[PDB]
Amino acid sequence: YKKEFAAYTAALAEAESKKKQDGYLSEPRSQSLNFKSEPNAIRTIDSSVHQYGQQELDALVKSWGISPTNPDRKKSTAYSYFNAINSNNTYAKLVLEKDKPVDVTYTGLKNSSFNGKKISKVVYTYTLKETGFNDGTKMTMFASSDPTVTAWYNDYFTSTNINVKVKFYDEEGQLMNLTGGLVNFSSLNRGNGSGAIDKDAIESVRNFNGRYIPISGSSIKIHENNSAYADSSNAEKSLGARWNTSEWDTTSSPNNWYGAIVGEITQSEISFNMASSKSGNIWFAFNSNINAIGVPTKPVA
Ligand SMILES: [Mg+2]
Repeated sequence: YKKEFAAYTAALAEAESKKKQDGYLSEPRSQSLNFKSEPNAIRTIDSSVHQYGQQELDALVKSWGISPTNPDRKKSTAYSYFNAINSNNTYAKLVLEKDKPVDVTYTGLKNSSFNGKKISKVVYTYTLKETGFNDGTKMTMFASSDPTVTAWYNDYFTSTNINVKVKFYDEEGQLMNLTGGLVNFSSLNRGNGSGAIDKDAIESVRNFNGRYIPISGSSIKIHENNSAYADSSNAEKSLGARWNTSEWDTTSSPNNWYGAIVGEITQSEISFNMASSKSGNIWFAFNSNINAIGVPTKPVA
């Protein structure tokens, strides 16, 4: 009733008091966005886009030199990583062409809402912008059955930069403005690379068209062109990390804020770039499951 609004006001007061403590939002906020888990969404991609078979894509990537037979350990390691993600056939398997957008549309959302209004549909647009691999023209990614799990992409241990647009729609098919809703940019690993290639792999979010809220104590810092990443290893204590990757980078760790930053939405069309260097495989989840401590849910009406 108002029991809630009182608890909301109390938690917000505590959040301002504990601003500077590890894991708290540096600026207190509440959460109006509920976009947490959608395991039974319907995924649709336009017939113009080729959704690859497992063997088909395997042969194609091998044809580019990313093969288990390649004498260059970088390329055979690139393959090994690629094979692991290509083995999950619940993903839609895509080859992105540079500057050619691809929409992945999720419908029949069951669990999601913004400020009491049901979210029925979310559309992701993926556009490869740059890659260090071969002639810079193509790269593989994998679109999840669940829009909150979202995507894996590759860089074949070079680098990749993919723009993502996100648009959410209500029951009436209208574009929703989720301004003020909070999104989780999580698991932004640095230093978790292949020791055979380069441990200093870097996962980042670039060109975010919202406003980041730094999490106090987090390894993830903001940089020019609204780009969030760590400045040194958050993977190994022996290279300065507070925790080894396995101690913080899970959905269940109380330390998982250590590799995270919060994004506050400011536009109906959300935009950011997923970017990696020397990572092989990158899991990029986009959801409202913020890792920060003491963020109350904003009550409705
Ligand atoms: Mg990660």
